[PDB]
Amino acid sequence: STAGKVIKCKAAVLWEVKKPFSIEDVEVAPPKAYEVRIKMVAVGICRTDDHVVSGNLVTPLPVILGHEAAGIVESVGEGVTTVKPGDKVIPLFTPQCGKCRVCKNPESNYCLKNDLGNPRGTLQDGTRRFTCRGKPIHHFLGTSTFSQYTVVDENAVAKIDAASPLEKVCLIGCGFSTGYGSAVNVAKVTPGSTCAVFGLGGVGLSAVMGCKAAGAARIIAVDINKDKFAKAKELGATECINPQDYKKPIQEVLKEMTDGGVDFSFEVIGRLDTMMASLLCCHEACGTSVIVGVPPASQNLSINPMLLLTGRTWKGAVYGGFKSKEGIPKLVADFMAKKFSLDALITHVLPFEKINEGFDLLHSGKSICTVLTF
Amino acid sequence: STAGKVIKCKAAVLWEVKKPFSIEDVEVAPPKAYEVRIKMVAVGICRTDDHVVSGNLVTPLPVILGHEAAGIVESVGEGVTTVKPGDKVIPLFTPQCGKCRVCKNPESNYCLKNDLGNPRGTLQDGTRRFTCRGKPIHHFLGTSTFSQYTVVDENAVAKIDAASPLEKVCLIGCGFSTGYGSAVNVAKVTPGSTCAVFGLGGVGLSAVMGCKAAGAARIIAVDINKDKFAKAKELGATECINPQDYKKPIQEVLKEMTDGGVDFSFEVIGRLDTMMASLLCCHEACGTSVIVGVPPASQNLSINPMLLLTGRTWKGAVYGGFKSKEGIPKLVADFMAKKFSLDALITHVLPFEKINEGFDLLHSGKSICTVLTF
Ligand SMILES: [N]C(=O)C1=[C][N+]([C]2O[C]([C]OP(=O)([O-])OP([O])(=O)O[C][C]3O[C](N4[C]=NC5=C4N=[C]N=C5[N])[C]([O])[C]3[O])[C]([O])[C]2[O])=[C][C]=C1N1=[C]C(I)=[C][N]1
Ligand SMILES: NC(=O)c1ccc[n+]([C@@H]2O[C@H](COP(=O)([O-])OP(=O)(O)OC[C@H]3O[C@@H](n4cnc5c(N)ncnc54)[C@H](O)[C@@H]3O)[C@@H](O)[C@H]2O)c1
Ligand SMILES: [Cl-]
Ligand SMILES: [Zn+2]
Ligand SMILES: [Zn+2]
Ligand SMILES: [Zn+2]
Ligand SMILES: [Zn+2]
Repeated sequence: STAGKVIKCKAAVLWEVKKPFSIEDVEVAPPKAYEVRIKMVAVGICRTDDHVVSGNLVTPLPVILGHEAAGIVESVGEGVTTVKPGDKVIPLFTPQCGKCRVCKNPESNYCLKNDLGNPRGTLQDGTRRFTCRGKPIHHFLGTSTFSQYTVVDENAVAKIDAASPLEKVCLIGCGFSTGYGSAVNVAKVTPGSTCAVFGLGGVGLSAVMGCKAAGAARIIAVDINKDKFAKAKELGATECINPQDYKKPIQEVLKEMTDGGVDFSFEVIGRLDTMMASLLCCHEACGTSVIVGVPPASQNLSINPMLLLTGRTWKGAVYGGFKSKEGIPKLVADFMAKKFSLDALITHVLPFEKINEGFDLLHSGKSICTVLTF
Repeated sequence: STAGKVIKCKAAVLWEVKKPFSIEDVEVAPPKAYEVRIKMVAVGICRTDDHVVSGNLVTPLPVILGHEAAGIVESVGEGVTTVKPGDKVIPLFTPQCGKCRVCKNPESNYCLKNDLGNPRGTLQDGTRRFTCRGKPIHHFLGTSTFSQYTVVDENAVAKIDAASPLEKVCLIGCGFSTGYGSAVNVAKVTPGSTCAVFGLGGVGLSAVMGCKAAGAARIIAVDINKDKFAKAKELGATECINPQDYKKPIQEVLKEMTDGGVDFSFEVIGRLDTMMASLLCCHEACGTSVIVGVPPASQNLSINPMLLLTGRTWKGAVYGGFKSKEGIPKLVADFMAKKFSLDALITHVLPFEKINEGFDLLHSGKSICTVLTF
């Protein structure tokens, strides 16, 4: 079959920034001890993959991007015990090693084995498993899912329900868990509260769902693209506003609309201005502002400390606060039990080969979550 | 009786910024409905009072400062149901109107009837009560305690135990509650956690106490004034560090000795550089940084939101997060229950008239909490 042997498959390689994805033939090496080789079934296009392409997120190039996915274990390396071939799995962009200070803390999830802080672009052992034209290709967030087959560390993969529809549940790999957890875990939206969500893509809309689920009484959705309004309202938004319709700065508008400011603001775009407006629109005395969007590299915000002194809370989080390996499978169970649906988010489905077309949809703002099938 | 009549007394008025306080004769008009005229018995010198003197905190001048205090109800206005003459009381720089959005929210205390956000220098009805040489003198934070008599709104005054040593219990009026509550109420320091406290003035030392009461395992006290360490140690600090002894940045020094960073850091000074170090020294994935120090006017920080995205929580609070009308007396009760001691804080006791000498000791750093008696 393929276990123990090198696999030669297709992968979308980014050789340089601001350049189209090149579909190459790569050699995927067999998994070492404590690694799992996965056969991809469905991958979602997260903006963070785009952040690398536009040059806003730095990470070693050439590289195989992708981190929102679902697939089947092709083989496991010696030592692997949490999963076996044929198992349906979801690769996790933030591992859960279970040994570190962070992992052993019940309230934090940014595991110390991540590759976000200082991007080595390798697996946890400091080595790569891809080769294209003889040249070694870097991994992204230790998942590199834009490939027919990838190898990830064991603590970076979760075994999910065998009955899970992979083309739906892959969104739980990032988009959904990130947005839903931001509301539910990170901010911890109280019942009867008012929330404002800035940005309405797959992640932001999921944040709307999580606010709805938290029992928020009012959910104001903000986006400059009005086409997103139908979905937003459908998912729980009590009202949607377009900053371009006003002469006043977005935060004053919200302050006036909510008797002084929302209780929870969510920045789910990744811009300095929306991050500021987001902190500004929540009530000075009892507002919590949560940053979900990923900021452009080495950009700084100028903030007057007095904004926080009155009683505001500013915080950010990766993966919606979910301890990865432990939390994702549970969200899949919730999906199976029909606790929430992912159908409104998936607007486009294309074959992996059309990956570039997928990104064009994101750029045009015509798509929410686009899924690539292998 | 003096009730109904205008009281003529001595008060430390400030006419110009950065000039000595003038002990003059002012006229304290009688309390209007819902107001209380209090006879000051002991006022403490809080660093914020100094901020107005130095120009760091802007407020209308002329003004009678002072807010950390205790006294006896001289007389009450019409409709006053919470206090009666003779009742030992404590004025609150932040009131608890009890009927506003912030007051109805259990997790917040910045009552909308405060005079910090936008200083008017008046009592809640928009008018002044003091006069000096034919001119009206402004109030400060609605309290104005550097006067033998003062008039405060009912919701900005709390009655305490009719046996409380007002010469000590006055620290609960600001300094102690602010620091203590910041650890207990705002950070919500967890048992076995590791904390860092930048600034060992009366408020920092109080935070140390609160960090120990919460059951922190390590309390690293940071200060350039070496003479504070003995007190810090005495109050619970596991170790004291002086930034000047190092050739390396204090934040780095602190991360290196706490395996990545502390769990809860507190900035209890009011400088931007210290507020930055304080944010930087708490673990990037599970650290909560709390701002206690009132920063200088108009100055603001430059931060990379990536500092928050990984898991950090940044918040600030006034009055240690305590809802003034309810928390202050409760605190006194605990003091009355001998649960804590303010003796280690009060380092100098001066007669009201020696007020300028008080601020001199504060500027020299050879004092923690100086009390002025009447
Ligand atoms: N934290 C975490 O974890 C995360 C994050 N993230 C981020 O977030 C963001 C967003 O996402 P998305 O959803 O995917 O995207 P999109 O689709 O693109 O959306 C966007 C939106 O928004 C809007 N806008 C823009 N601009 C504007 C707006 N609104 C308003 N205003 C303005 N100006 C548009 O229209 C649309 O709708 C980003 O940043 C991302 O990145 C994600 C995820 C998660 N992670 C982490 C990771 I290292 C990976 N991932
Ligand atoms: N948030 C509030 O409710 C609230 C309440 C009371 C006071 N405050 C503010 O908290 C701050 C301090 O209060 P305080 O009464 O304890 O003041 P304080 O001046 O007596 O204490 C300042 C301490 O900081 C130390 N310090 C100064 N620069 C330092 C540095 N660069 N590095 C390390 N240590 C340094 C000084 O040696 C001193 O020990 C002030 O801004 C005060 O206005 C805020
Ligand atoms: Cl007047
Ligand atoms: Zn993502
Ligand atoms: Zn870990
Ligand atoms: Zn109020
Ligand atoms: Zn004070």
